[PDB]
Amino acid sequence: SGFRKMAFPSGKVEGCMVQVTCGTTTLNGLWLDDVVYCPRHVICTSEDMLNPNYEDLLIRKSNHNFLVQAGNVQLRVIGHSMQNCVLKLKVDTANPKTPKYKFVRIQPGQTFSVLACYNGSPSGVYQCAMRPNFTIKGSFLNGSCGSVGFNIDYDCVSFCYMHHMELPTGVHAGTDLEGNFYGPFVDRQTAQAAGTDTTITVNVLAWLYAAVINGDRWFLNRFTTTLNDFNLVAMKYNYEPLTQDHVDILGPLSAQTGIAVLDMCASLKELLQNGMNGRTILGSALLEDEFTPFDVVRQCSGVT
Amino acid sequence: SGFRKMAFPSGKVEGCMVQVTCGTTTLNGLWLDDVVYCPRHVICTSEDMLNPNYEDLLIRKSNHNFLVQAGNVQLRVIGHSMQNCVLKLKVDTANPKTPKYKFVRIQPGQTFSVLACYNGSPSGVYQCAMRPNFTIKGSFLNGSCGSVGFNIDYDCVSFCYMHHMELPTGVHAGTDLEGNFYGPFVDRQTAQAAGTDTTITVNVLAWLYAAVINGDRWFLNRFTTTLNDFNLVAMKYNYEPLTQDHVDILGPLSAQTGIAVLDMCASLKELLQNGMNGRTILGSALLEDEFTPFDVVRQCSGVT
Ligand SMILES: O[C@@H](Cc1cccc(Cl)c1)Cn1cncn1
Ligand SMILES: O[C@@H](Cc1cccc(Cl)c1)Cn1cncn1
Repeated sequence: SGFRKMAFPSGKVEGCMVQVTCGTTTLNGLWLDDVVYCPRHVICTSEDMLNPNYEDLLIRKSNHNFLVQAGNVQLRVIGHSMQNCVLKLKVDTANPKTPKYKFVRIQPGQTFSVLACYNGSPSGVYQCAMRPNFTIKGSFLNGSCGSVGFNIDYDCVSFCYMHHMELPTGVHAGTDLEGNFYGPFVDRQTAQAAGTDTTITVNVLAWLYAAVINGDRWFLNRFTTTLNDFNLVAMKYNYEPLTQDHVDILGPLSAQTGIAVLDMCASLKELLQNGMNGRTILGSALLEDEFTPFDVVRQCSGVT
Repeated sequence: SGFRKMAFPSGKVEGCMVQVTCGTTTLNGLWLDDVVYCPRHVICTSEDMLNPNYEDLLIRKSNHNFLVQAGNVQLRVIGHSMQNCVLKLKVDTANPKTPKYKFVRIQPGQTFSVLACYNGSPSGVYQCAMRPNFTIKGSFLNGSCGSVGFNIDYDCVSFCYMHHMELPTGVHAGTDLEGNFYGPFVDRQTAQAAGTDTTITVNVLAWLYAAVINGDRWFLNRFTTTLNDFNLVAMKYNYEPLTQDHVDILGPLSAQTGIAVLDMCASLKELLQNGMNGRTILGSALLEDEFTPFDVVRQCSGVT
């Protein structure tokens, strides 16, 4: 029992972190097989970041200008190429610590672990969700660029995020491992609008199921609702509309607890309309949306 | 910017996890050098756990009864001994993945990362505090015994906790790596009183400093207080009394923000007496006490 905001064990990812320096700029790179992936803005100076012409800036760079160090070991760069907003530096040595891995583009509302790094050195690991507006609310300081987000399925690391930028609002933006930004963001020092965000309804319901499993039941009521009625309330409170696909994904939790998904929706409707009345759920005084139904099942069954 | 409940990178600890089986019971062990540490209750059956005579149960066990497996590798046990509530199984092979490490007994109110494991396999990592009453509010299911808590200082892992038990209240209890329980707990299936818990005042103030650093400032007011006056409020609200030693540890945060410790205490006094008024601080709707002043500085400066 007990329910915590748990990150995946980061060991397999720590083994891939390297420091990449180009000119005056140092950030983090991900060394998988004989390729090092890093944000393309490693080739910029401060004057370049207003509106960088990345193609022109990269043309002034040669393989020997990219300094890649994996702690002690210096990697020899034998090729470089830009793919979207990432650079791929081919090195002459395959990383001996390369785990089984995939590159995946996660959907908004999905969660992942971030291994925050500085100068190629891991500093901490935390779990977070990709917001519906494609930002993440992380903990990143200057130098954290190139830190990655990931999930693990037994022995396979699915890398889903590489950190690029902090928006003037303090929220974070980055790309998949092919260098495509999540959301409308561009890698420029420019004020950029993040869309209107919403609360991830399916995750809040998954979390209410985790609360019932772990003994927090005070919010359960004698009511039920419909998808239509619940969605009117979700609309008023800036929650994502609930679909049958979300109800379907909650099936295992519904079956385990015996609480029909629409009955949990009526508990969620009452919490939205009434608040928590100074009480808590799993140590939180607000409705938590950073646990997916999969995260709840995984944690409640002890998956390794 | 951004502030998250961050755990240490778990890689160095994942390399030490093993599975230990004795009879019908399997739990986790920590393999450091040529010794495997695990909870002594690995030698019990369900009938034994009401009031185990550990000395007698261990006398029926030989080195060959302790099955230690590090994933694929089977360790040969050449010695066994009980120290307090832990067993030390001497093995014939030093763990090649043994990091630089120390065994430390942490103080109540200090924080650490837990690597939750099942059958010797890491499942997740989360940060938590040792409550003032020596319990931890973790996420542990049956089979998680032997999972450890730790901190890292550059390349040194200080192991501070080994998980043993879940109390009937759903809170968790364990020992230091010498097998001494934190708190009054015994390793028996018996209802056991945890002391009255309090909120870790110094940590809440550290967290209010992290909030000001990261842009959440709404709670700052035009007031100040004294240690005596603040401690009357801390008393009413079951907060730990604040001492000059706590004010001293907050010195760096006070210097960085320019907010005198007693002025932050007046903000904390007003939040205790008035609540949050439906607002949040660093994404929380309650006063967070799981970040020490050291954790706040480390996170706000990007220490690796
Ligand atoms: O925002 C980053 C620098 C930068 C500026 C503008 C655009 C880009 Cl792609 C990068 C630094 N940073 C990342 N997390 C916290 N700080
Ligand atoms: O409580 C543990 C079993 C047990 C019972 C009684 C005493 C002891 Cl020392 C061990 C199982 N467990 C640990 N975390 C979650 N579940």
